[PDB]
Amino acid sequence: VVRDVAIIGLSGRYPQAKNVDEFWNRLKEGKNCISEIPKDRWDWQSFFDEEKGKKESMYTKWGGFIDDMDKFDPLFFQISPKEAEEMDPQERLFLQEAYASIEDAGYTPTTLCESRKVGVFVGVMNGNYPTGATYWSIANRLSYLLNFQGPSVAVDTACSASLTAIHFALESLYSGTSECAIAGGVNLIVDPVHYMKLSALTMLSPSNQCKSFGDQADGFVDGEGVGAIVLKPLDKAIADGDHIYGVIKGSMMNAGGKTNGYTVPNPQAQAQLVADALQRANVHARTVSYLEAHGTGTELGDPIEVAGLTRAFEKDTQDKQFCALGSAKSNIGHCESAAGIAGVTKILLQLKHAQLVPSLHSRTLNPNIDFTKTPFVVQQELAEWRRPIVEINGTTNEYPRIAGISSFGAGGSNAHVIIEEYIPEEQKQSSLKITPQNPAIFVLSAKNAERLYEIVQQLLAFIQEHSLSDEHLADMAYTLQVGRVAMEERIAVIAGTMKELQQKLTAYVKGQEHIADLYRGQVNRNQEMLDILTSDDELEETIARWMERGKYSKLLDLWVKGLSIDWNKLYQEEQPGRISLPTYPFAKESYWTHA
Amino acid sequence: SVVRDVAIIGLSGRYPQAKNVDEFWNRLKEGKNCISEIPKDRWDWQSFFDEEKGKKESMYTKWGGFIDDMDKFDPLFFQISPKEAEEMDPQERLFLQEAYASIEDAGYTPTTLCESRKVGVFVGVMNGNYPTGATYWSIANRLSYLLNFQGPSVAVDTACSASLTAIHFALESLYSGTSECAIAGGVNLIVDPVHYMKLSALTMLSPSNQCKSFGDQADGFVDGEGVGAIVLKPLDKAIADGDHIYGVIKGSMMNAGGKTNGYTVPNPQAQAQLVADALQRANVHARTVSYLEAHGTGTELGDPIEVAGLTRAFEKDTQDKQFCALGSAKSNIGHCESAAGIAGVTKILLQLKHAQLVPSLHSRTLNPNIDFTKTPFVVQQELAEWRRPIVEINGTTNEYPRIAGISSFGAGGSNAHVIIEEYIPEEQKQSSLKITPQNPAIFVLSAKNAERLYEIVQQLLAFIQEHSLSDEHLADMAYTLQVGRVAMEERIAVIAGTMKELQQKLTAYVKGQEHIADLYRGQVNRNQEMLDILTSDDELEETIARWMERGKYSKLLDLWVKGLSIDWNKLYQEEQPGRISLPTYPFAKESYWTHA
Repeated sequence: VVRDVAIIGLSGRYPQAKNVDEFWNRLKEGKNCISEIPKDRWDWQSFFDEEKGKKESMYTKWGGFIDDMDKFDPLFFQISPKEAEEMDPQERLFLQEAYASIEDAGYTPTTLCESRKVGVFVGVMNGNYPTGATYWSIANRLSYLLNFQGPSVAVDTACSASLTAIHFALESLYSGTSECAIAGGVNLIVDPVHYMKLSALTMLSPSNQCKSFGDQADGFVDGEGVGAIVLKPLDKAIADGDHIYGVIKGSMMNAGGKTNGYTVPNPQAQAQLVADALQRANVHARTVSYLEAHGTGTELGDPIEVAGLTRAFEKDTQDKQFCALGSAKSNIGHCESAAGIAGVTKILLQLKHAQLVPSLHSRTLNPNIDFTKTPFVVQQELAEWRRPIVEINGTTNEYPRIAGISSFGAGGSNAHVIIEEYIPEEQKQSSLKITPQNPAIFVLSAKNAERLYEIVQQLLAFIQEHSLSDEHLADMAYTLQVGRVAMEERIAVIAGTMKELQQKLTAYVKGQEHIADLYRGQVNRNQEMLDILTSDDELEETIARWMERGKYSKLLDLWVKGLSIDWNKLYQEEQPGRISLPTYPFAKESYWTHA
Repeated sequence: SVVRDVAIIGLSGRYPQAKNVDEFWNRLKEGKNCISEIPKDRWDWQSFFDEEKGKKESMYTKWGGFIDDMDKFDPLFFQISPKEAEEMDPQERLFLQEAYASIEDAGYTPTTLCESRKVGVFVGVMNGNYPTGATYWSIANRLSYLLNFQGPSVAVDTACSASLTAIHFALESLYSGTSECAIAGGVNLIVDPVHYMKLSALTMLSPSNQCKSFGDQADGFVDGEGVGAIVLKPLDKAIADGDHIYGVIKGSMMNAGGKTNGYTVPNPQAQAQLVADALQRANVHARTVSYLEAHGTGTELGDPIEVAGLTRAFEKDTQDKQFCALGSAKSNIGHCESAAGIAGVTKILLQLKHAQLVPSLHSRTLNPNIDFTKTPFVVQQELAEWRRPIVEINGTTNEYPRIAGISSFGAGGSNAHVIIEEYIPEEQKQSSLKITPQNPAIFVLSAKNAERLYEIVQQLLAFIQEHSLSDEHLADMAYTLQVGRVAMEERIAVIAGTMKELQQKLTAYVKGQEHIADLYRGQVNRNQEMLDILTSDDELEETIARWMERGKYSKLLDLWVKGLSIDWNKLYQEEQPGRISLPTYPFAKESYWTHA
């Protein structure tokens, strides 16, 4: 039966946004990330022809392109350089983003699920790499390297592949086939044929603007993207103390069927799909305050889109101009398979910051659409997200910030998902208060010294722009203790306040060779030493005694050498909460194949 | 929702040296090897042929399972321009044709398949080497669009288990209520030498022409082509509708191997857990299983791990040995990858229908590394009737139906399993629809043009011959041809009270006979305004009802042949006949290809 499913992790790469934070900054500023075709992909002048519909040519020079496309760190995953050269960049990027999402969740593959029943569902539709289309490997490699014994399937459903993958993951969680799932999508542009095919049958706009729900709409703009989320039942997530971005209440998907031409959308199917999604989620349409439409900026698509949603909403309520409307495609373009995950990321960011971002190019609305006759009001300027107050069935009540996203493929496949915010219960005992009398333990590890240096710099910045304070010390320590893999190069710090942590990390960044309560070491040099020290049960008794009695200094002195420690026993009573911190700074090396 | 029985009501597929299921059964029964040389229309093998194994930009093989009429299509049937069909992937074309054939075999038409039109489509595919790019979603989206299916339409890529995973997803959708019917299947085609070059580079393909499953000297598998589909539907509803059921699916499960001592290395523990969970869901005791369609790729590493995993799974429940059969169709048709699961399902269904176990080729010399005496399985070697196992589960003798299972494992670690059980009809054979000269049947055949109708007549005559159909099948045949076939332009009808009379009249039609008793010809293209004026009157409806009830079949056919639309359901006021399998539409064969 249907039940609440929680989102506990998030990560993605989008045009002019190497992470979610930069993506939020771009959305907040109303920035257009559409740019020219980079020269490293191919030269556009040779293939550029203004005539529309011509074969073996394109009439566009813009698109959403992500930086560091061919960058990988194979040694992290124990992969030879030649293999990585033969691997599809989509597989590499999805692997990195999935690892980053698991890190953001405050979880490691060993502790993600003891049963190891973790599902993997990736949506992808383009395989233009010169070594052939191998979609299954994208998920199989992730399941193999991280040792996931659950479902690992790649889904191809056109522009709604990611959303359909999320739906399948939800179904697997409901059926008990899995306890956790990695759901996401990826879309990369690596061959001019990608643009040639689209230009031949004329869906791409000639300009650099995907004018969603605007006048003069003449198609969408291609873009690249990749992202993933970690799904988990709400009750279990609440018990574990992990942070929840949002809650998924329902999902549905169908096909348009027979229309007046292949690829022509069907409003009736969309209306039925949205109605069924609300039915499953048990959500009244009047309570929805935002809606992430497909919004490809197509003359034909947009009116049909709005009409379908209008009918679905009119099935329940007759009010008008009470819901918002927008799309991230106006910012980052149409990334196809990753469009659904990008919209989900936008919704989660809006919920976190409780704000509605502008929708570009909607200043002049489509004359063919009469929004006054519709519940929707296209967002135009940054505004705080109010909780809707409604009069459902003669009873006033304040409802949480609810949102929905609809993704529709070119082949008629359609999907929809309902997302609701999480309202934590007022349980803030804060018995884990960090003070100089109860100093915290901060541990950072990396494969080599350079990666650790970048980790330190990234953490310092993250503290700066997020304005973290002393109340986050316990959460930070717990996340860095039982949320990060313990690697070769290792260091630790003891701090009773945030400013002290700032000072010591800053000293480490500079060429300071001795710092108070700071330790350095490596595990490669210590195998037999760790073996002899671990041979004794005195090790276990000693570590327990020297944790309980307050001997943190020596505990770190040994942990840095290579000693393995279960930090859970350090918190006998209650448990801190995981939070989001910068992920591992994967090395950037160029690997490519010759056609 | 909760697990429940799901029935199979349709089947169709194309396999090497087998254009349909009947020829596939004939090949399996004869113990035939369908592996042959590479056809010259695909590419020349001598240029790329190098004996050295693992060499780049070359292959060390010249054999594979190839299906005939690969580039043949009938676009005008589906209202498709020739250029579009040229641009369409052959996998999409073949899957579309096979899905239509399966729906026809079910005794169903797209209009009447489901009134709600919630029909799911799940296709497993992993190779997209066509020169126009890999477009997998279109394979299912085109089928949903042409036939107007408003349910899920998704393409699945899970390596060698894509078809089985698609079947699992369709079952889950049926359980959740997202759909009432589903088209599940897979397809795998070889159209580019890169397909063989990649496999030869990392050395999985055997150099010989034999996929020696569970045999000595095993050194890999042999590539093959295949395509097939099935129609799924809840058992209770299918029983109510009277449709024929090939078998019943009790459970399905799928997982991944995880971390092993190398990428693509199988994990026995994951396979054992998968099989155990599948039996758990199906509520089937392992001792009751009498057949098992293993993956059986004929690999030195794979086979012992395969047998060990199944051995552990079975030992979880029972400790008996040498009581279950074992085999694979890959020894016959090779390893078709995405279509391997559907091919094995088809083999199991055919075995259940004919209640026989077919030989497993190249298993005469068993693998020395495997001690089958320590295992429940006994590899089948010769054709034998399928006994119902009599077992002593928990101190109670009972005779159980013929149960079977099939396991498909991908190269990336993905695994799948399905349990199939036979259907035992209840003894309800009132036969109140007996066909006699006093109650003659109505036989109607329609086609786009005259040639297709001619081939339909010939195919039906043959089908009667080799299946030895008799008078007791007349009602089922008439019902299937009435409410199971689309009513097309070229149309004819016949009135017959016995099978021999039908044979005589159809044979006369085949020959150049211009007048035959109780035989009518006509077309619908010439009759639009005539049908409009005749249908303008409610006298039409009253008249057709009167002239059905009162026995005026001759005039009813005289008008039906012209273009009149008739609902044959009212012709059977009491009870309802049962649908059966009859030859499908003979799609025209025209060559369409693209230039790279």
